[PDB]
Amino acid sequence: LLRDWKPENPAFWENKGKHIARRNLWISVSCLLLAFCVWMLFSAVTVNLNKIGFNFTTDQLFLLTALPSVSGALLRVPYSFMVPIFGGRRWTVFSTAILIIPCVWLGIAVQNPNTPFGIFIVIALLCGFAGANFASSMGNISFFFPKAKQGSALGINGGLGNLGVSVMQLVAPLVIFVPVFAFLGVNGVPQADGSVMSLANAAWIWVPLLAIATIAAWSGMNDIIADQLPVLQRLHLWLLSLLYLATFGSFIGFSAGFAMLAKTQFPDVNILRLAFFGPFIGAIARSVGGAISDKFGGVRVTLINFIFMAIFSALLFLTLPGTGSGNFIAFYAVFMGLFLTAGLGSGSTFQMIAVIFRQITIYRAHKEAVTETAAALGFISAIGAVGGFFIPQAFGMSLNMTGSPVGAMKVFLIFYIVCVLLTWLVY
Repeated sequence: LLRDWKPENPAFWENKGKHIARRNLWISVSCLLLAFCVWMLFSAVTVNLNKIGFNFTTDQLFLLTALPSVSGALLRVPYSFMVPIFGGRRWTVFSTAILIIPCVWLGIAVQNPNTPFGIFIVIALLCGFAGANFASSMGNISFFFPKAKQGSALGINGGLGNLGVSVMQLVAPLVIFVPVFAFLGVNGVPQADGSVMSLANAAWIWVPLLAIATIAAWSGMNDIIADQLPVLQRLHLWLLSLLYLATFGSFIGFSAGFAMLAKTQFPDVNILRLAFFGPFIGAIARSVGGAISDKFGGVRVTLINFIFMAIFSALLFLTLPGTGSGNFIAFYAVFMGLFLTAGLGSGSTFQMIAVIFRQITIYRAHKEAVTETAAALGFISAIGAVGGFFIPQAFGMSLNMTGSPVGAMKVFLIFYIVCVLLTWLVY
């Protein structure tokens, strides 16, 4: 417990503040990165699941990758309010050890080729629990940095927690072709050209790394509905929460979907070998986009951006085999552009919402607008994660009813266009 914590005063900070804050920042970043690794796990397990003994339909796999985001987008609003109670250490220790549950469990189901779809539901859920660790890891570290250094630190904290998608989607398809836990009896299943596939690996790998990050959480970290429900009801928390759906939502959605979509249209290719550039270029462009959202205009960048997500989305139609050039590289490039503008906008829309909530709602109110803005950020991120349920669920429900991704893709055009015209009109 840190009694007497006043970090604003340059003296206290420079002498014995910034070192506490920095340590807490690095522990916080490792736990967030792993939480994202676990959160988006299914995105690279499902592409392999039917290769291992299972017989799951396409709509089922897409439902699996889209399912976690339903549990994460709903638990962020409680997780944020959970930190000023147990402390951002005991609630990092706890909120990080309970991921061992779905990791060790998912390592178990994947071995049994007779296990029911119903079990992978509750594992998709419990896996989705580690997407609420963003809200709590973002609430917790703010106290550690001066009211005028919370820009850089939050940027590093969230901005690296993101990277965990990109990391997991690269560690996981690389480790399965190595019998690391064969001494424990982990099933491996042979495939063309010597490929032996132990697919519990991609799930049991994180049990050690999550342990270490739990102990360091217990060792190195320090414990230091009222106005929120007000801030919510204003009818401009909604047309804004929508734009962060089309940006951040479509970094999550495409993160869960892209591996699998690129499996159905192009079975002859090996996507796990290169599905990760997406989420990586995504995080980088995101935190790059945050920096130019206030250095070249807020609304401007979001606009010119959505124009590019709409043009990319329409461009997607000309690559799918059958309804256009059945070429993979073009499909890929267009998806990279999709991730790029998704992250770029994902930032451009956040600093925008900021300078429209500590601005338009700072005139009615100089330290009380900070509250409303904050609450609006919590909401918008939480209702920003339920876009990672939608996109792969629409690829699912399009491949199910029609066999094609076209039925969902058109909805994506319509969405990006309406979004463009709504950035146009109001803001």
